[PDB]
Amino acid sequence: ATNHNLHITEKLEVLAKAYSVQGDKWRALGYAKAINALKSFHKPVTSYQEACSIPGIGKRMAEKIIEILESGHLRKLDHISESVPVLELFSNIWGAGTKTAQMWYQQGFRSLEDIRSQASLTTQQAIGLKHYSDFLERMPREEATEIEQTVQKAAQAFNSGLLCVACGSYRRGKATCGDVDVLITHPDGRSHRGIFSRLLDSLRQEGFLTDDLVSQEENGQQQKYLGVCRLPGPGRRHRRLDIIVVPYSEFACALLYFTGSAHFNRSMKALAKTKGMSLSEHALSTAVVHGCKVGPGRVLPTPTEKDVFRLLGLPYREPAERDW
DNA sequence: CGGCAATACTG
DNA sequence: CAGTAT
DNA sequence: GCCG
Ligand SMILES: Cc1cn([C@H]2CC[C@@H](COP(=O)(O)OP(=O)(O)OP(=O)(O)O)O2)c(=O)[nH]c1=O
Ligand SMILES: [Mg+2]
Ligand code: NA
Ligand code: NA
Ligand code: NA
Ligand code: NA
Repeated sequence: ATNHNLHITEKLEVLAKAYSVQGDKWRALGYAKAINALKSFHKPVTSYQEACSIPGIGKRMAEKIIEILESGHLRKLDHISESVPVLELFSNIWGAGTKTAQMWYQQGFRSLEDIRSQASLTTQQAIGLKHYSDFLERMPREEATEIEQTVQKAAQAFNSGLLCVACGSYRRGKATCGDVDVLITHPDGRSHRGIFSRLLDSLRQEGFLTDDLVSQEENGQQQKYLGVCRLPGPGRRHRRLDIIVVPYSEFACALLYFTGSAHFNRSMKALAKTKGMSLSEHALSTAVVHGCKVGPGRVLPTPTEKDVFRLLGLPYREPAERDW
């Protein structure tokens, strides 16, 4: 798939990112969908009218697209606040979002050294800060493989029947991965229970897990672990690792969800909603139960990812095609 | 105009 | 709840 | 930002 509009999307993304770090999330979501619509266009966009014929692109977006197309630049970029580069730096710290970045900025901080020496940091943020560079670079697929295998071997050592699947960008076939997303379950529908505690303690013992970010181990029904790992050996960097354990009945929906992409997911969930259904990482179900939240819908059994697509009347897409 | 995915921890 | 995260 |  060749993005015939790279010259466009490249500029649009700078703006999209600017709105994002400033907290203007809905406006930023709009650009993202516009940007993906452009990447998927069969040819390079050649006119305002044609740009408008594309869903996700309105008059405002079309103006910018044509300006970039015809001038090779977007003047709006020259007007982005000088605070944006700083807000981006701060929000690049895992555990710190736009609100925290803003707070730090207002306090006068402008560099990571400022944050290290004077900023108030949450436990997660302190970990995000010390591993800033490690976490910012995307690791080579080869390393993600090693990480995934490390987790699989440690788990299967407890039960060879356990299925361990690297999801996220690794599953979508990317060449580099921002982190490693591992999903675990068991066909018998019960042997997944209790694996969390044993897996984490096992990986901690061998020194693989170096820090925890999100992990409620007081909960035996715990399904997610967000932490930090590091392969043994010389020169290995620290990497983000997410581990999810789910009962077999939720395997298809968990696999679908954690494979993503994030945009592919919210788009698919939105489609589900229009068909009177609701899609979570747990299951596809009938429309959730005046005009208010209450009870979950009835679950629609889905043994495989294909089943989810089928019940949604959507053509099936391999993981590599959910790159959105 | 209001909605924009559905959900899971932390403190 | 506010914030951040998947 | 866009859509309905
Ligand atoms: C953050 C986020 C994530 N997801 C899903 C779908 C993706 C997986 C993994 O997320 P990740 O950030 O690793 O992304 P990933 O695709 O693995 O890309 P990286 O290489 O990790 O950045 O979770 C989502 O539905 N909504 C979200 O807001
Ligand atoms: Mg990932
Ligand atoms: Na359109
Ligand atoms: Na962050
Ligand atoms: Na992840
Ligand atoms: Na947080």
